[PDB]
Amino acid sequence: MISLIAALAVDRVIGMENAMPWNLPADLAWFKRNTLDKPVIMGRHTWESIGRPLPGRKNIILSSQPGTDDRVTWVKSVDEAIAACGDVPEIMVIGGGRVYEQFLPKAQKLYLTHIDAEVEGDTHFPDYEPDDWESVFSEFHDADAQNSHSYCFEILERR
Ligand SMILES: NC(=O)C1=CN([C@@H]2O[C@H](COP(=O)(O)OP(=O)(O)OC[C@H]3O[C@@H](n4cnc5c(N)ncnc54)[C@H](OP(=O)(O)O)[C@@H]3O)[C@@H](O)[C@H]2O)C=CC1
Ligand SMILES: C[C@H]1CCc2nc(N)nc(N)c2C1
Ligand SMILES: [Ca+2]
Ligand SMILES: [Ca+2]
Ligand SMILES: [Ca+2]
Ligand SMILES: [Ca+2]
Ligand SMILES: [Ca+2]
Ligand SMILES: [Ca+2]
Ligand SMILES: [Ca+2]
Ligand SMILES: [Ca+2]
Ligand SMILES: [Ca+2]
Ligand SMILES: [Ca+2]
Ligand SMILES: [Ca+2]
Ligand SMILES: [Ca+2]
Ligand SMILES: [Ca+2]
Ligand SMILES: [Ca+2]
Ligand SMILES: [Ca+2]
Ligand SMILES: [Ca+2]
Ligand SMILES: [Ca+2]
Ligand SMILES: [Cl-]
Ligand SMILES: [Cl-]
Ligand SMILES: [Cl-]
Repeated sequence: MISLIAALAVDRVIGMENAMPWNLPADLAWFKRNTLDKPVIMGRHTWESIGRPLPGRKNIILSSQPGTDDRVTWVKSVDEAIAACGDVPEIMVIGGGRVYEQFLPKAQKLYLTHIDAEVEGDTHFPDYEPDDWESVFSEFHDADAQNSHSYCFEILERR
């Protein structure tokens, strides 16, 4: 079971110059809660951005080139990334944009944080077909002292 997990602002913008330009710690707790104790697959650009392997998660990095860090598992293809996970109840694909595009047809579930933020981006989440996905969880939250925007946690399962 391959899942994609991502945070989308207005117009599916997910990043700008290798950062996620919003202040929303509620998404960080949601991300941690939903990925802990599960293998995480990421692209090289996302890996370089975090700088350290995510604890309590096998970290699988996609790159066409040989790996440069033995603390993580390096892979050269989508199918080799999935194989590297072994038999686990759930695999989490955590970004970035190019990795989401390739894994989307292979995913069975999407965990989306819809952020009410106007952001200029250079990275977008893929344009998934609404008819192919069913929302099975949808929780809206207003902004507060810690979270600068209103947001919604959504779980969609492939029909
Ligand atoms: N909002 C959110 O939810 C998230 C947003 N982001 C954002 O996304 C952006 C980064 O995304 P993006 O620029 O698309 O880059 P990615 O992080 O998706 O990484 C791209 C690199 O991954 C490697 N790769 C991808 N596919 C394959 C493949 N099939 N086989 C072998 N290697 C592959 C390549 O590395 P190589 O060139 O070495 O071959 C490629 O250059 C940043 O702005 C980041 O902040 C990231 C995570 C979450
Ligand atoms: C590096 C982490 C930071 C926060 C985050 N949040 C969600 N909802 N999905 C993700 N893939 C990520 C990537
Ligand atoms: Ca746009
Ligand atoms: Ca600028
Ligand atoms: Ca950032
Ligand atoms: Ca990042
Ligand atoms: Ca950091
Ligand atoms: Ca470490
Ligand atoms: Ca980390
Ligand atoms: Ca490279
Ligand atoms: Ca597997
Ligand atoms: Ca693509
Ligand atoms: Ca909005
Ligand atoms: Ca806002
Ligand atoms: Ca782009
Ligand atoms: Ca869409
Ligand atoms: Ca439709
Ligand atoms: Ca809502
Ligand atoms: Ca369904
Ligand atoms: Cl952590
Ligand atoms: Cl807004
Ligand atoms: Cl808002």
